[PDB]
Amino acid sequence: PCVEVVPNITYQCEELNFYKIPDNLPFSTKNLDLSFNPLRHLGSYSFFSFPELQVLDLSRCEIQTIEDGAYQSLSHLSTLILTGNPIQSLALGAFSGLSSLQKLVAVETNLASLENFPIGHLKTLKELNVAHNLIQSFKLPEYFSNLTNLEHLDLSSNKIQSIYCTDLRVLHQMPLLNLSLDLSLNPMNFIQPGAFKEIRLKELALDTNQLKSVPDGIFDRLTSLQKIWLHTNPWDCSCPRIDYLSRWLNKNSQKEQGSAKCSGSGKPVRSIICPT
Ligand SMILES: *[C@@H]1O[C@H](CO)[C@@H](O[C@@H]2O[C@H](CO)[C@@H](O[C@@H]3O[C@H](CO)[C@@H](O)[C@H](O)[C@@H]3O)[C@H](O)[C@H]2NC(C)=O)[C@H](O)[C@H]1NC(C)=O
Ligand SMILES: *[C@@H]1O[C@H](CO)[C@@H](O)[C@H](O)[C@H]1NC(C)=O
Repeated sequence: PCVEVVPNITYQCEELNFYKIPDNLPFSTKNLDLSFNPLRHLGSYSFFSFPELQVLDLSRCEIQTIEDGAYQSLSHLSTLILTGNPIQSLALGAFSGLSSLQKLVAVETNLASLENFPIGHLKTLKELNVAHNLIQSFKLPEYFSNLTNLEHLDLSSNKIQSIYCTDLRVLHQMPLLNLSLDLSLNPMNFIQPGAFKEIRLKELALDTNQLKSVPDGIFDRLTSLQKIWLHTNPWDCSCPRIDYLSRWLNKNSQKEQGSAKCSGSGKPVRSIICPT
């Protein structure tokens, strides 16, 4: 049926027209690629014959629902990819048993909020990619206080329009060493003052949004910052509004990735010098 890539270790089962998890596979399998298969639903213990799973790819499997305890057995799974599944229902315990999950990829899974996302138990989670979804709020649920290992959070291409100070409230009780935050390609046109106060970010992606200006000293408390994207935004370079950001981008050209340009001229924000 599938295609053995690594004996008793890795197999390729995509494009085979499967509706159920294959059984004619070594119970030692570590990596399984079940992508592009009409699984439709995932009941409890859907992966029982795979106690040795570390990587599971379920991308585009027409999955509509994941019941409670779907991966209950997979206790050694570190990477789970669910990209492209039209999830119309996610059980409270859908991710029960995943006590070693480090990477959860849920791009394009009709995710509308992070509140009803049963991941508050995956304390080992390091990377959460929920890009290309319907998330409208950047309000990080309280359960994010237990994900003390998260270093990558990709919320790009969603429906976030603002960034309030309360949004990152949770990130003050952990801590979180090197957290790379992507919020690019969002209908974002507003950021609230000090929204990143007492916050420690290594990378910040805010490019290709709807930003015309940002609060003064918005990036004051941020010495852990190594990279930042702000390019492709309708920056208003009228002074003294663009004063703070022009000075900052110029005095931090190394960090900045790409180039934030003025709207109506194309001039780099870092080049603008506001008169006192
Ligand atoms: C892939 O997994 C298979 C099992 O599904 C491995 O083959 C099996 O290897 C064991 C050895 O650990 C064999 O069991 C017994 O081994 C002793 C050696 O002391 C021997 O005296 C017995 O006669 C018996 O062979 C078992 O028969 C064998 N089964 C198969 C599939 O033929 C295999 O080693 C794994 N692939 C690798 C990493 O080589
Ligand atoms: C935090 O996450 C842990 C994971 O073991 C869970 O038991 C707990 O309910 C969550 N909230 C609390 C009480 O800290």
